[PDB]
Amino acid sequence: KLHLRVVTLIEHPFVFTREVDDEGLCPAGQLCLDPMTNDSSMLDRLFSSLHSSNDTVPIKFKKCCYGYCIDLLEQLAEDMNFDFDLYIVGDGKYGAWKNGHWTGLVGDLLSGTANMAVTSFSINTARSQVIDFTSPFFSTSLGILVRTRGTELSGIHDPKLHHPSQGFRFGTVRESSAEDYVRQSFPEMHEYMRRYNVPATPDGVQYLKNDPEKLDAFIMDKALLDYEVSIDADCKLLTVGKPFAIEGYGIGLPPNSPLTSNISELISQYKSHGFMDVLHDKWYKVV
Repeated sequence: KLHLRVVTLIEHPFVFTREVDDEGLCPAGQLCLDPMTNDSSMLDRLFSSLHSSNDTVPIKFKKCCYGYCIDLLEQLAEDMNFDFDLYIVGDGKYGAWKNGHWTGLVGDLLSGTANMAVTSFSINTARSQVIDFTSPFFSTSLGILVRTRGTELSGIHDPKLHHPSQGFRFGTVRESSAEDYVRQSFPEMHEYMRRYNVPATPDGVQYLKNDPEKLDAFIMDKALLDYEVSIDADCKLLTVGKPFAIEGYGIGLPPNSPLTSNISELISQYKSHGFMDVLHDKWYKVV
C-alpha cells in the first residue's frame, strides 16, 4: 500500500472546502490541511501529528474537502490501493514560471512537496515539459464571462480586446494556463491585462458579477465559468464568443512517474464506464 501526499486547489465544482464537523471530522468529505506552506518538512510534521496519538495540528488548518475531484480521488485510492494525505497549495496558484521557478501545484510536484496534484488542473504544453499528466478526465475551452446586456465579444479575437477603449477592464487568473495562453499568444493583450488579473477565479467572478462592477469581462476555463452561470439566480451572467485554447484537465505527477500509466488506465476505465458522466451530473447539478 502506497501513501501519497496530494496537493489540491479550491475551485468549484471540482474542489470545495468546509469547516470540520462538531466532532472534528469530515462525514461526507476528506479531511485536509490548509497550512499555507510549500515546505515539505513542515507538511511531514503536520501530517505525522494528524495521524498520531496527541493530534496537536492547529485547528485553523483543518478543513473538509469535497467535490468532483475528491470523488475521483477516493475512487482511485480504492482501486489502486493507496492512502493519501490531502493539503491545499499554499500560494493558491495552479502554477507558472515566475522568477526562475515554478509556482503553485507545478512547483510542489517539482520540489517533491506533493506526490500528486488533483484539481481542475489544465494540461498545457509548458507544463508538459516539466511534470507528467495522466490521461484527461475532463476537457474545457477557455471562456469569457460578461453581464447580460453588458460587454459583447465575438471571442478571443474581438477588436475590443486588442485595441481596448480607455477603461475597458478585462482580466484572467494570475499564474494559470489562461494567463500562460494570453502571454504566449497575445503579448500586448497580456501587458494590458496585468493590472486587471486576479489571484483566484472567485475574485474575477465577483468583480464581474457584483456591484460596483470591477471587470467588464473575465477570461477563464469555460467549465468553471459555466458552473458560475448555472448557479446564478438573477440570470445576470453569460459566457460569450467562440471556443479557444481547449485543454484537458489531468492529474499531475512528477516527470516519468511510474504511477502515471496506472492512473491513466483507471481514468480511461472510469470514462468508458460512465463514471465521469455520473460525477458531472452530480457536481454540475444535472437533474
